Formats: sequence, structure tokens, C-alpha cells
Amino acid sequence: HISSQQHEKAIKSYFDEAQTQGVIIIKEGKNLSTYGNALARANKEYVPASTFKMLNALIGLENHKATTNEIFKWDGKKRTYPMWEKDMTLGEAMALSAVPVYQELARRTGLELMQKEVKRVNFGNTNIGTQVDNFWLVGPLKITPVQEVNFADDLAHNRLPFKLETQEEVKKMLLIKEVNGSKIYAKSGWGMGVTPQVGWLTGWVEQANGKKIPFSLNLEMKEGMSGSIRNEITYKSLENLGII
Ligand SMILES: C[C@](COC(N)=O)([C@@H](Nc1c(C=O)cc2cc(C(N)=O)ccn12)C(=O)O)S(=O)O
Repeated sequence: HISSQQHEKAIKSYFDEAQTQGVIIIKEGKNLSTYGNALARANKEYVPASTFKMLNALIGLENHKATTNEIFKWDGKKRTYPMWEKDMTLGEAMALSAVPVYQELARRTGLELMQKEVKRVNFGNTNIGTQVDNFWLVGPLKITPVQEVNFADDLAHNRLPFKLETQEEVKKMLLIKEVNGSKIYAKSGWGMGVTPQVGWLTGWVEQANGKKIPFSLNLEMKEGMSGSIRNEITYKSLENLGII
């Protein structure tokens, strides 16, 4: 059927079209496949930005800093977006990328317990520095695309070091799409507080047959660029490969 050359060329063109530089790592079993127009990005470290919420939620829930039904009330102070000026659960904050909610969860957890938990799960370079409420947005915490797909892979298969129920609670927060019998779980991310700006879309597809195929899209976000491009490129790549 389709040659590997054609698949690589098609996915590369998806990034070229967006006029940006990026990569998308696909994992099948133990095998990693790297596609895109800037393959060397696969092993380079970038702030995780919003993708860190996945782990933030895992930690908070596990260490009883919150429950999946707890409503984090908006304090009435102006937020970056109107959509964030409301009361929401962790899951809702997850789908809305409600950073203010996760900064509160981070503060509840505390620096010491956070550094110890990040270290314990071995996330990225595992360094969160001294500011417990922004280490995943402007550093020092960093992680590579390869590490992100492995994290997605682990969560998808419940291999992370947390109660089975905790991982399941968080996975439920990540369902972002259903395509032709396939379910797509993922967390987007956009580090605007760093230069250059990094974009993420890390998750996995759950196929009808039950097989889970993890992936991590990582690229450079440029102003005047839509966050939906990450989603378009990811879906087109997944589809081109016949994943969905
Ligand atoms: C593009 C997304 C999601 O956007 C949707 N889905 O609406 C999101 N980005 C993000 C993230 C997570 O990366 C973290 C912040 C922090 C700020 C701040 N001012 O302190 C501003 C935007 N922040 C956004 O700005 O809207 S990202 O894919 O999570």
C-alpha cells in the first residue's frame, strides 16, 4: 500500500503548510515513530505548559488535595479569559485549560510535596524550582516530546505510580474526541510565557479493538497562529497513518 516515504512526506507537509517547525511522535507497543518537519525536536526539552495539568491532577487527587467533584470557585478577580471566570471542577478546568484552578491545586499541594511527587514519577527533567505555581509554564521544568508520549503511554495503560482509580479519574477528563469508533484522549498546551513559544497536543487514541496508540505533537507557536492548528495537524497525521 502506501510507502513510508509518502507518509513522512505528507505529515511533514502538514507542518510546512502551517508555516511552523514541529514533530509528532507515535508509539505502537514499544516502538517510537517520529514524523514532522523538524525531527530533532523529538529529543529537545520544552516547558510542558498545560500538559502538566495531567500530572498536577494526578498528584492533587492522590494526595487528597481535591476530589473530582469539588468545585473550585472563581474568586471574582479578572482572569485572562472570560471562560475562566467561573466555578469549575478539576475536569472542567482540564478541558478549559483553566490555569488559575491548577495554580490553586499546585498551591494546595505545596512546593515540597510537589517536588517530591514530580521526582517520584520522573517527569521530564523533574526540576520545578522554587515557584510552585508556575514552574511548568516558564521553567525550570522541561520535558521532551519523546518523554511526553511515554507519559501518555503510561497513563493510558495505568502504569503511572498512582492508584488505578486516580489514573482513571484523570483519563476521563481528557476525552476530547470520538472518530469513526475511535476515542481520542489528549491535553493541549501552549507556552506563551517563553520564547520561542511551544505548542503541545499529547494524548492517545483508543481504538475499537481496545488498542491504545499514544502520541505527542510538539511545535513552535507563532503569534497570529490558531491553537486549532495543533489539532488539525495531529488529526491529519493520525488519519494519514490510519490510526483513526
Ligand atoms: C491554548 C490553550 C487552550 O486554549 C483553549 N483550549 O481555549 C490555553 N493556554 C494556556 C496554558 C496551557 O498551555 C497555560 C496558560 C497560562 C496563561 C496565563 N495568561 O497565565 C494563558 C494561556 N495559557 C489558552 O491560552 O486558551 S493550551 O492548549 O492549554
